[PDB]
Amino acid sequence: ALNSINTNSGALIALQNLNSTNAELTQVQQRINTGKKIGSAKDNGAIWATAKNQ
Amino acid sequence: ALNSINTNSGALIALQNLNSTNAELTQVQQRINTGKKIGSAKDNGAIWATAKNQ
Repeated sequence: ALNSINTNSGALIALQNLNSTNAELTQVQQRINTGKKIGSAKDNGAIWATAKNQ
Repeated sequence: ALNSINTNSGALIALQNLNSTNAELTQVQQRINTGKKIGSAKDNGAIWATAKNQ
């Protein structure tokens, strides 16, 4: 509703945006820790496989 | 009658109108308490059932 006490749709959207920021922060921490932008097959499978074979 | 001591038709109508106001007040109290305009199947069965399934 517009003046609801049971549902806070604005808080749900704010939670989604905070989760997006936290996921970006986790990615940057992995890059700082490994020194790699592609550190596993999850980052980019084709380039990861090429680098492994090379 | 017009000047009767046994029957007060005006008091009967006034009682009916007071009962109408009391029923409206009970409905508003339920909305304030639950935070819901449709809080049970008695308020609106189709919309209540849709909201339950969703």
